[PDB]
This record gives sequence, structure tokens and C-alpha cells, in this order.
Amino acid sequence: NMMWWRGGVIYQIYPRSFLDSRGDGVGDLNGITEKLDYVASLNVDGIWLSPFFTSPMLDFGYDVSDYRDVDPMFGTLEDFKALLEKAHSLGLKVMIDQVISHTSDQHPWFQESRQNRTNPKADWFVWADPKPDGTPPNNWLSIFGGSAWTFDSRRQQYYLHNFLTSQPDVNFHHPEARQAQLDNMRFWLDLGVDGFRLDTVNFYFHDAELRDNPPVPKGEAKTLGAPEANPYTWQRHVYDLSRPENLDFLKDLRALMDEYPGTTTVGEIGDDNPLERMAEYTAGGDKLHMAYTFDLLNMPHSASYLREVIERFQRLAGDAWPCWATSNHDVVRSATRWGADEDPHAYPKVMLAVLFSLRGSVCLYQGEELGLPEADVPFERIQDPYGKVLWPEFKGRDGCRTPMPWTDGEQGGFSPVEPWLPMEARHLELAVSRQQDDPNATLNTVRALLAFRRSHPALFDGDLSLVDVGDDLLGFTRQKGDETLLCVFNLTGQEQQTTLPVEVASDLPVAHFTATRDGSTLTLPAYQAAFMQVA
Ligand SMILES: [Mg+2]
Repeated sequence: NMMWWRGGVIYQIYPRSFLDSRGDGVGDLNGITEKLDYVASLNVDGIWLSPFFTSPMLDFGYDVSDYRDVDPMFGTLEDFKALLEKAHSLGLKVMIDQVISHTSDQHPWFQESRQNRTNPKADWFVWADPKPDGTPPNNWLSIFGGSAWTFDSRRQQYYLHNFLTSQPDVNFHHPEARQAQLDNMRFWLDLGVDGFRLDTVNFYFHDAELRDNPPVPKGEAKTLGAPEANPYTWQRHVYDLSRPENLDFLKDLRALMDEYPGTTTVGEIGDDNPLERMAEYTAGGDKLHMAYTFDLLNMPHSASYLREVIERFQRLAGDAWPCWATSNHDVVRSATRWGADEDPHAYPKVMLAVLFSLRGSVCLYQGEELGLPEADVPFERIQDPYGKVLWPEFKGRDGCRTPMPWTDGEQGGFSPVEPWLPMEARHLELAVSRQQDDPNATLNTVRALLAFRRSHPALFDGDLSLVDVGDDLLGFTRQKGDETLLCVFNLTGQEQQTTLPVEVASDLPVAHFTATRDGSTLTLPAYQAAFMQVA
């Protein structure tokens, strides 16, 4: 089953906030291992672990100082090997973040590189002379605030960092640096991991000519990957990322993956035109296997919007393959971001039915299966550096990173001490223990939906054809071989009725959804999904 990834459903675990088995208030690897039975019970096909590598934690793991080891607060490399073995014993694939665009400034490569202009690693990061006036080489901005360039007195040069000052970007124009990153990835492949989530995958190359970005014209939409309050959104990102050279590197990376049959990659795209970049990066069978974008990670969420995304994607490369996600550790939890003005119990169920019915692979974020709302983290508990630069207009990402509620008890059973981010009180009522045996809880809707998805080949990788069910319903067929299903979703809080545009052979009940069909007339109460076998 070497193509499991092309349609598979992956559960994203954010290790710091999953389960603290050790007792310091931070989630760790043994905590994950303890809960792998729960993960398998979701009927997902695998997991993706956010970073657990040695890190000063200034960007909570995305600032890596040793690519081939586990940070002591998460445990050890043997703990990882044990996690991997247990996941495999349960039939789960294990993917891990690879953060190859940048290192921590505490990474030995950077410690060496920064000493002078002449050392063996001088060119492994992106160094440039100041302008004659002493200022940065160009107008590029860090996503986390200020110039993307920081001066280092040792070299009398600036280095580039798209993110924190402590996250210097690796110079992909330097072949030895690219190869060192591939070798780091091979280390994990040799341990038996099933694949990688590639952080900021389109960022790897910058323009060697260091050209200024043009401004975004007034009245034009801002990028989907950053809050509008961020100055980063005032530029069109043409020279700082998404450069042609990256396509060739993706081929080298794919060649590595191809040496390990059954392994996969999902790239994180952060681009002004993200569907286009995802299609380009995942086409040709010789680059990324799949990638996700911020198209479904932002504010719009109507049936019309979703149709628009699908229509746009269906004009792009026919050999592209998307991974769809509605939540992750970088954005407001979907139950709030999309569902704040909808019924808090019913809406996440139909939203997830949609996610699980789109043509593509799926990433499901920890806690999204519980219908968890965004947490409200008080100012004095804020941890994310991205929550301390644009406050209060943008409050960072801590609200989606609060600890998982295993129980309704003290700290939700997450830790014996006060956790690194506060347990959200509302989450206790929605805890795993509270949903486990409630057939009406979102947890069990998810289990049922994913069991249903598994039972229909059309819902793994079938073609998708939009059908006309009116403006306020989302409807499409999914087809693989002899199976054609009609899928219709009412994402609204009001009943909708439509004539069906295709002939239906039978109804397919799932997960306590309650749509009524009388011949060609389909009635969908608020927040209901309907699946039918097409004649
Ligand atoms: Mg711990």
C-alpha cells in the first residue's frame, strides 16, 4: 500500500501540548506513546509530529539546534524509537516535521558560520554587506516583526531570518548546505519514519540578487498566511521566497524520498498565490507528494467560498495533490475561526464531514476532533513571541496551543503541575473522557465519519465534480471506478431544501446525520451532511 499517503488522513500532534508524562508541565514523547491507542481509535491513518528536536524553544521547537536528537524536555531518541514502534504496531504511519529552512542561532553550524567571513561554514547562511549607510541590504521583513536582516558585529554583515532573529535562514544556494539538510532527513528515514511535514517549504531559496519586493497596491487582498495588522502583508513576496531554484531542490528531495518506498512529504505553503504554489510543487510526480495551504485556514468558510477554492484548484495542474487542513498550531481553532457564530456542537460535525469529503489528503489537528474552541490566554501567560509584537491587534498562536483535555479533572489530566500554557476551562467539559462514550459527541462523529470514508473507495481518492445544489449548500459527486457518491452539506444554521441534480440509487446513513430525501427532493436540517449512492 505504497500510495496510502495520497488520500490518507493524518492527525497532527503538537508535542508540547499533547500529554505531559514527565511532570514539568510540557508535553513529551512518552505522553504521546501512552495515547497512541486513542489516536488509532480516531480511524486516522497516521500522525504528524510538530518538532521535538533539540531547541532553545524560542519558537517552541521550530528553532532547531540539533536535527538528529530529541530535546531533553521531550525525552530521548530512544523514546522516539519506541513511539515509532508502537504507532506502527497500531497501523499508524508516523511523519515528523523537518525544519530545514532555518536553524537556531545556537545550532553549531551558525555558531561556526557567524565567527568571520572565511570559515568553512561562512556561506551556509545568508550573509550580506550593509548598504553604504549601514542599513539592511533590502526591504524584506521578518514575519515576526522588524527587518528580516540582523547585523552581526563579528562579520560586519547582516544575516537573513524570515522568522526570529534567533532563526537564521540556511543558504540553499550553497550546495553543501542543501546536502547537509538532505543527510539530516536521511537520518530519520533510516530510523523508519514514514515521511515528513516540510516547514515553510517554498521559503528555502531567496533571490541571490537581494532585490526589493514591490508593495501591494491599495485595495488588493493581503496574503492568507499572516494577520493584516502585520507589516509583512504590505509587500508582494516575490524575491524573498518561492524562487525557481527551489523546484530543482524539490527534485533532489523527492529522489531521496524515492529511495525509501512508501514514504511521503507534505509541504507547508506560505505564498501570495498558495493554490498555484501547491499545484506547482506537487505536480510532475518528481517533487512534493502533497502540500497544504492557508486557503482553508483563514476566515472565509461559506459553501460559496469552498466552491471557489475547488473551482480554482481544478484549473491548475491535474497531477497536483492537496492536503486539506482546517486547523493547525499556527491558526485559530476552526470551531472558533469558522464556527464562532454557529452552533458550537453541531457545526464542527458538518465542517469535519466536509473536510473528510474533499478530494485530497487531510490533516486533522489535535483537539479538532473534540470540537474545541480557541482558548483565551491572558497577557501574563502569553508564550509565543508572535503574540508579543502586535498585541492586542494580533495575539499570537497560543490560543490553539493550550493543553489537550484528557479528563475533566485537574489540568484536564494533562500534567500534575501547572502547564506551560493554561488549560482552557471550557475544554474540560469537552474532554476526551467526557466524549468517549457519548455517541452524540463530536469525537464519535469523527470516528464514524472516518470509518465511513474508509469504506468507500470514492472517498479515498475519487474524482470530484461540483454539482448545482444552490448557493447555500455545498454539493459534489466523488467517483472511483463503479462507485459514485453524491455528497451534500448544509454548513448553515437553517434548514435547506434542494432538487437533486443527479439520480440517486440509495441513501448512505452515517454519524447520526438527519437529511430527508423524497425522490429528487433533498431536505437538510441545520448543519446536516447527506451522502447518497448515485444511480
Ligand atoms: Mg513532560
